[PDB]
Amino acid sequence: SGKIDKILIVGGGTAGWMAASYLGKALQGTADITLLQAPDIPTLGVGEATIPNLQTAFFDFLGIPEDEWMRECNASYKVAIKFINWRTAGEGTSEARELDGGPDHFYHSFGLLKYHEQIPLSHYWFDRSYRGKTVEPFDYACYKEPVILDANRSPRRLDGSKVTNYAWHFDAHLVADFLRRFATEKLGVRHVEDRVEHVQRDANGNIESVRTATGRVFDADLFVDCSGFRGLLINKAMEEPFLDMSDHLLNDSAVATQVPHDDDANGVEPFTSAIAMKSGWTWKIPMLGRFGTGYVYSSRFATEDEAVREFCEMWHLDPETQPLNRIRFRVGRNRRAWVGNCVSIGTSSCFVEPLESTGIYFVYAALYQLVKHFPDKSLNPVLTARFNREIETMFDDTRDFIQAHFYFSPRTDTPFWRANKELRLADGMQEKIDMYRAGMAINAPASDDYGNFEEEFRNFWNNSNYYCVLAGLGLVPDAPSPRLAHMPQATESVDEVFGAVKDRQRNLLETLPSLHEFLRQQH
Amino acid sequence: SGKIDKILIVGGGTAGWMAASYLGKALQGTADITLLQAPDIPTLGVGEATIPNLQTAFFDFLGIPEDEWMRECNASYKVAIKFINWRTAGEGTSEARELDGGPDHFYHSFGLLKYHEQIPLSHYWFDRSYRGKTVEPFDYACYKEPVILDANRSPRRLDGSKVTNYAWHFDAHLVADFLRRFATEKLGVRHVEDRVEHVQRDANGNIESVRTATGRVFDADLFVDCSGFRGLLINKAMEEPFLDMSDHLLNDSAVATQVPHDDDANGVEPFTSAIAMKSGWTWKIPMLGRFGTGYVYSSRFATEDEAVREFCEMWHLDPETQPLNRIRFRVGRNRRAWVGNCVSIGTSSCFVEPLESTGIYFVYAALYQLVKHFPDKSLNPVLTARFNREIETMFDDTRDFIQAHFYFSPRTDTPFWRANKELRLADGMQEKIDMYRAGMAINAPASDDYGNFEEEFRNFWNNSNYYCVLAGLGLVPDAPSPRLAHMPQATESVDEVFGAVKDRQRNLLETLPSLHEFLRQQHG
Repeated sequence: SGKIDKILIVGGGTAGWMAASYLGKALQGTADITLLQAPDIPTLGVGEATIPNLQTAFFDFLGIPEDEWMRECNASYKVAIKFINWRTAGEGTSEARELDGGPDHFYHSFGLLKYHEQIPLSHYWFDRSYRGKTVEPFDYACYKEPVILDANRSPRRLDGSKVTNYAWHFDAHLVADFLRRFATEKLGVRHVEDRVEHVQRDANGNIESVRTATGRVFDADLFVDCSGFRGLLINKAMEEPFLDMSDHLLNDSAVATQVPHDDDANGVEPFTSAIAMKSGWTWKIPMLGRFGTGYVYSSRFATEDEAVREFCEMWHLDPETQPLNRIRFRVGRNRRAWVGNCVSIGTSSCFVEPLESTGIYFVYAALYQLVKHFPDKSLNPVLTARFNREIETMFDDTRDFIQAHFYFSPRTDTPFWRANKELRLADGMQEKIDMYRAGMAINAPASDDYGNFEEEFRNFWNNSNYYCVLAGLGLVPDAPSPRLAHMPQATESVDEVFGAVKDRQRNLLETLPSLHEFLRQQH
Repeated sequence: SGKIDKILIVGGGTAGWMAASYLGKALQGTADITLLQAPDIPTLGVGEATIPNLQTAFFDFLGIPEDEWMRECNASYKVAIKFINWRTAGEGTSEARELDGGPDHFYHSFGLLKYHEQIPLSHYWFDRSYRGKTVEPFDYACYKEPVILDANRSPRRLDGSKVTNYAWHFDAHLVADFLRRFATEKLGVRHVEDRVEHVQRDANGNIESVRTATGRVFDADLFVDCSGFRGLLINKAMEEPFLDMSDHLLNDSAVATQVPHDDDANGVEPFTSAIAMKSGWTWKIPMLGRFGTGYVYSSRFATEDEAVREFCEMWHLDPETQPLNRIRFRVGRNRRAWVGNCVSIGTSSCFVEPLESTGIYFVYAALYQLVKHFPDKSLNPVLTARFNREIETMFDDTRDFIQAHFYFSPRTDTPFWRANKELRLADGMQEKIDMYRAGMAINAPASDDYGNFEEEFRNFWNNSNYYCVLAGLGLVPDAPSPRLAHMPQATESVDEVFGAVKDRQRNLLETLPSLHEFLRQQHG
């Protein structure tokens, strides 16, 4: 026993330096931290989309202002994820097809859903919809974001004031470098360039040390595995098994690239695009002067060649000369994230396709859970088990949520879209759906007011999130919430709360600058 | 599948009238409600202890201000529960024995546990206690309440401002009366005084109608059972099994009464007392000029007569002339609270000894869940199942918390106390205990700031509650939270926090009027 004196982080990508920075800040001056990383074959900056608490739960914790890291990571703004062509049949194209008089898209934005007499606006929307009182989509009726996003507006006025919740788009490599400099320079984290040659464990199954290719042996009390999909420590050394989640998620591959973009001519979209394809979907992450894009697909329904072709044709790129990143993912999670004195953080722990921008979130959320369940040398088993429970539900809930994007799509045009309907939802997901169909809110927020992590983490996917995606795809309740028939005054008075959103939509549309205009001035 | 048009409440006591008022307010003008109440012999006003959200979740929902109901119900103020003699051997006495150079008591109050650098003050306390940097009890070090309660101070100044969180003490019969007037006179709930003699069910097994002794028949779309331990609808008619849980709680009985009290000479205690006995514990609920008291015991360890003797002797009452209520109750909950078109609310649904003042809470908490999961005539199975799940965890968590009060008592002097140690905690409770011993908080509040029910129902028993009774009884972590050894700046500044509470204790002690003092005014 005695406190943890030394920590060794293995792996130096985004997760590695995020861990180095978070732990370095949390245990400042009370633990010696070293990170081991060797040169990997370089990849293109295909983009990363994020969520609001990246600032409040991560950069704020580090004491780094939004403007400080944005400027050095050449970041752009994200207000939502625009889902394109998830309800219509056809080829993989960047242009939205037509559906019921308008483009086939729906937004899942960050804006929150206001209550009315203790009930989510979603329920009132559906009540009117079901009774043929409105035909307006859920997102446009309940959020002000869609209208201003259709016009590529900025989430901030030129004077800097914020009008909507938003997150970021950026090249992950730049953030990693920014953090590497911050950790080594400001937090005293020791960076060592070496390749793991051997991991020495003891009779208790814990890691004693790791010997590198140069012969240096690194011993520590706690080992953090940020080696990525390889899982050098957690899977390879500790032999912890990985749980393949292919019975819920068919997508396991990707071919991506970065495309130059003239922002002066076309402007910049304040949102991540999730473009439905024939055997998966494609992301478009707008940055400054370019956009990252990647086709996430299922190797079971498309060969790598076919994916490359579909992806390149969609963007009018030459398959033979376009610099491409061909990736095969390890989808799922370890049976246990933390075993013995080895904690896995990042993709070494778990991974799911970036359909809902959880990649970086999974890292700082887990780091928050590690510090909260921080052990000493006795390694109390309870801290470890509880940590694993939080990680396990964090992932499985996201897994379920994501599967629902595919399971509930109305498309039947390709073998892929049809196969998704043939998979089964996890029992916990089916219950949420049962609830949704019964007119109940799903994990409704206690308040309609991203500032407190514990609260966010505990209620990550809430009623708003589920309605955006579910209603967006077309899945709606079997009937209105029975409680509304007993609230005539409330259903009469909503007309003015739906009116407030319309006014906000109109006023923001006519007063906000374009995202490009705002970026152009800030620069 | 029209909406619910008619609702029949069976049972007209505290739960019955709370259901009538809550439902009448929630469905006002969209449902006809009738309450069927049988005239039987009332009990003595033995007193009810409550929790803060009684006002925010129930009375505020009805639109009834705190002053309006507590004046008409002659209620007093509660700031905490004072646990007396749970750590020392001896007979059942109203007086604290001595332990470690001090009286054997500790408080579990409503006050909030301050966070420090994102960590509950409780953790810093134990860190120092574990290192011999202090010898002060958890409650006195982390709360301002303990000292001003030792002096019977009012939770609010004469000008009326609140200096502490608090709940109420009152005679349940009076509140039920108040709620009956409200429901019948202002909400249109029809009161029928009659006795149930026959309940007819349909082919689906749902309740078709209930016929009374006078031959009247009532029908409805939804039947709420508020008949108490009898479970006339849910258990008898619907045949839903009641799940006894004496494998977690040994107490199944009580001898109770109301004792006159000289407030002018003794003042009024702003707390409920839970006095450990030889085969149970005794509550003391101070009201105006009297205090309700009752001895909760286990029939397998003490005879009814042994209990009345023990109870009377501690309060110096005469067994032969003191009016006494002798009760035998079922401890546990129905396998399902809501079945078909029958919803059980109150003790018809579940019951656990009043050691943590959850009786009335179980009623409005359940009524809140009922309205949230309110159905239409199709009775969507999903709404019923979810409701049932909320009630079941609402109850099981409390059952567990309460069992902990007995399980972790150091006493070994009687068969009763030794017997509690041989029972087993439920897996969930065992996990919580493991967490606690590891220095972890348990269901820590997402914030250190009772106004938002949904949030409270989820985090009902939080870290401060567990520490108050667990540490109060003497169960503390195996070692300080591992994280504190990595927060020298935090464990340095924390002392400021402790000094701040010691300051507040000081001021409030010097400037607060006695509760009696404030009470006289609240009425005159």
